[PDB]
Amino acid sequence: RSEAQGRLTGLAPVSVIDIGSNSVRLVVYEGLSRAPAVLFNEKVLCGLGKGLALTGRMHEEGVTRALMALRRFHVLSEQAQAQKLYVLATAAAREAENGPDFIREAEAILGCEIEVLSGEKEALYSAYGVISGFYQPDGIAGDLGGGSLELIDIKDKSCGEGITLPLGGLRLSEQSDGSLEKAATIARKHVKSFAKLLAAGEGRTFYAVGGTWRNIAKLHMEISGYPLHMMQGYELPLEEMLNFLEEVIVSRDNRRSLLPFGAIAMREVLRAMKPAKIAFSAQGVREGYLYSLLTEAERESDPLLVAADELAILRARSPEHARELADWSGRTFPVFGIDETEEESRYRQAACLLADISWRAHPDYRGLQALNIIAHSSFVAITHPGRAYIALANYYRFEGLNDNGTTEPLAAMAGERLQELGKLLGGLLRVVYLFSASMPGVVDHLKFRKSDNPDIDLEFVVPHDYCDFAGERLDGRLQQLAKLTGKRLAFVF
Amino acid sequence: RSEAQGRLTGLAPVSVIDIGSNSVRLVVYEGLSRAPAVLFNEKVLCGLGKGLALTGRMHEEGVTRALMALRRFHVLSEQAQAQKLYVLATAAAREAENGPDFIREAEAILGCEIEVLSGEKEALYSAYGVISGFYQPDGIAGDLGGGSLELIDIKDKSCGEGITLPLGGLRLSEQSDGSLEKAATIARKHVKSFAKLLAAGEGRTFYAVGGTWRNIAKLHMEISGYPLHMMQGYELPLEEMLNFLEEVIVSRDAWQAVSKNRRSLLPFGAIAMREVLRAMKPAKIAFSAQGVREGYLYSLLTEAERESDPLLVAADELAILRARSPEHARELADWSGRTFPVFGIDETEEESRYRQAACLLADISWRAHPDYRGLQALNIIAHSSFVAITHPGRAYIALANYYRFEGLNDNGTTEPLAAMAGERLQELGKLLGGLLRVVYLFSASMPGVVDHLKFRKSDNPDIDLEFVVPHDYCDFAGERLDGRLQQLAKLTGKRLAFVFE
Ligand SMILES: [Cl-]
Ligand SMILES: [Cl-]
Repeated sequence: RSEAQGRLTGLAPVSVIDIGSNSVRLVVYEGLSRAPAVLFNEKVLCGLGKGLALTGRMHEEGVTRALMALRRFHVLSEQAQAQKLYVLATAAAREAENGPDFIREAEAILGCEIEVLSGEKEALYSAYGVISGFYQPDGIAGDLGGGSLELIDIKDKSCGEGITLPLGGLRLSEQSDGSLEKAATIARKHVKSFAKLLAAGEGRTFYAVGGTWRNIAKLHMEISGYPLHMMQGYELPLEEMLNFLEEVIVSRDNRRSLLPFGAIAMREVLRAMKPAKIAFSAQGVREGYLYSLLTEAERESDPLLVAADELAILRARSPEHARELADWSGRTFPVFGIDETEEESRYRQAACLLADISWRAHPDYRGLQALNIIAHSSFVAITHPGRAYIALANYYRFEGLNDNGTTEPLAAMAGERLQELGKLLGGLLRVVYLFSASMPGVVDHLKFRKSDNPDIDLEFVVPHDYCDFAGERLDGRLQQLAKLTGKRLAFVF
Repeated sequence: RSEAQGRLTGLAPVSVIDIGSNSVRLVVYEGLSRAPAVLFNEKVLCGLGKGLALTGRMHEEGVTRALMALRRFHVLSEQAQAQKLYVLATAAAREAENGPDFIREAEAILGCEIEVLSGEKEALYSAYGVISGFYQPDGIAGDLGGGSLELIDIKDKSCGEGITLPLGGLRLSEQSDGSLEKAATIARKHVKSFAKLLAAGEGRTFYAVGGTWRNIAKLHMEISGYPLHMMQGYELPLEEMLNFLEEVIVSRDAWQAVSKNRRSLLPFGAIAMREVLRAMKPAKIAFSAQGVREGYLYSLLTEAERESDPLLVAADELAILRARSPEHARELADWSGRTFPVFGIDETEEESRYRQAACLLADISWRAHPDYRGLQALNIIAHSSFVAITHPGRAYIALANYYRFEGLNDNGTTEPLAAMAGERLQELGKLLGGLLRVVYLFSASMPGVVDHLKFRKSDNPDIDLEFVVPHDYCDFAGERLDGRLQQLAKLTGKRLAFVFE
């Protein structure tokens, strides 16, 4: 039914509809897997939660718009060829007198049962979304929605019991009657009740989830001119964050904005918690829900290495060679005395899996195209410095170990240690490509080792078979490596 | 076997080694097809023709280096899993005293015969290299090797008599004894005896092929600050080209790169080109990265493959490789052509080619983070090895697809490309981006919907065009579709409305 090679095989697309207190959203994924791409996305800001705190009903004008959006989401899901649909709804639908009627009507439109979450499940699925999107997280997640603020402790693949605070942006702005002062008093009082839970987050990371907070992050990126407009893993120290929140709070000198009330919610949490830093999550309840439906093996898999391998499958001349490299660089690094952290090893593996993705690009731009595709991919479980590292390693592999004006800013984001490790990988891959042509079967017969020679640090050993690959070019790229590493290299059969 | 979804299917890779006066090169292509990607690429400078003019023999040091290049290229062609090898050599390869032994050694190393091409076969294959890389070329093609110059008239897919002059850059530098005035005499004499063939090129295009002439183009781009460092389809008017060639000639007494390299062939290539251009007086010079070896493979294609449009073949291949639906990419190419006339656009055949390519390429960056989709589309299209497309046509495609993902506004990213493409192509790219933005909201980038959707005149005097939606698609109606159609209304200055039947 399709010529499409640009689509991962073995995956049937799946639609997830998320009915929230503010937005109603459709996303279609390639499949229910660890790292699928988004095949379609749509969001309508219905405001089902407007007035709910005051009236006990979802906003009727919002009910009308939400139902219209669902009719359209239904036909888009079909047109997008989704074979399964999951629908989630806000806990608000339970606290609304018109909730049951609304859900019934939504179910008739979508032909499908709707999972209406509890505050407990909202907190749980917020935590799963952080767990799924970060490598070894540690701190407290906060998901600010339209009506509620969920807080839950996180450590690696575990979470604590969630708490739910009535401090969502819609609720707080309505209850405060738009008074920033009153909004502060309400936030302060409710946060105060959980001083102990929060106090346990001091010096750890605050994981900030949800639309209003994501909007606070986007605005700070724009005003500070941050070069990578990438929510996932965007991180600020506590003091920079508290400082920017004060500015959001006092932005009188749309007056219908939730941003100040959201700013107050976060400030009151951060004052009770005192985390070292705030890390933003593009992933939330919806992604945490899907995480819970994966298999155990998929939950356990590394979403960065899964996405990097998928890109190799999709773009490399040889996916099999991409994996060879990852293992080979693994064995070689310790021979160059590099003692890498597990985070560093993860990133090197990713870099190797991504090393051949730009091969069809005009030769003058292969390095630059690699750098941009890598930097702009929707990876999770990678820090911004880690993105810089993987982009750099692959740029350096094409354009040499020299720094220039296009490497500078990535070098500044990576920091010195990751920049150096990147040069080393780029240097190592260049010597290897002269034997491999980016195809398998060759690289496992190449190796560095120690010398008995007092006047040689490492020896590069090639089979006598591969002597016709050898010459002036190898010796050039081998001398560049020796220069970089400060080690006397030697070639042998 | 392999998991590789990023290899075009049904293609055996093909290697071509070519042995020239100045270098030996290996290229591995994905396969023998109209627009295949380059799997592998390597060039070693050998200087085989150094001294050959005077001595009648190639240097031992050049022969030694070329043979080591070929031993390496042998194992690389196999490692790349190529299923066929072609080896082409210059006429001088055999005419050299020590050539027959070299050819024999090289054939042993490679396990394969070497086609030693006459100056006339090179002339013809250079023509086919130009024919294959340009849309309806019209002028004279010139290929400057180290030993000889070829000249051949090109008219669309047809071509004239191929001639050869002993005006290679290395040869001319040696026969002149390094004297630029003497070189001008040797070149004017040889070109003067083909004044009639060249006078026929007046007002047409000179297609410049070969290593040294390519380096003249790169230097001009480098010194001029030209933003798209893309050789194929790079084009200069006569008066600018002649000015630059004059600076190249007098370069010894900025610019410090070539002024210091006293062993450079560029001043002599600049002399040879000047004398051709004075005898010819073309409107413009267009450079070709394609030459003898591409024109040679082009001759082994089927007649259907040769007549197929390589820009469109490559755009479709990228849709096959990358798009959510290649079938839909093609629906878009069809649908938009039938919609333009409703908006009062009468497009030229070239403009239509490009629009089609833009549609086939619109979805190649769908996996990119949504903030970077437009920018990624723009960069992939700019950095891709398309042929039969001009630099303004490149800008069109990139802009069209940038607007599609990013909205119809201009910014510092679109200014350089808009400048290159010009106001007509820019506004056609905006129109296409605006139209693609609306239909996406019905299609979800998948097939079966868009052909049922049409624009037409409205009987309402307050609406100029209505977008007609069959009742089958009534539930696609929404808030998001309304905003996008109004962006198109503001763009086109026509009042638009949906009609959901
Ligand atoms: Cl879009
Ligand atoms: Cl939109």
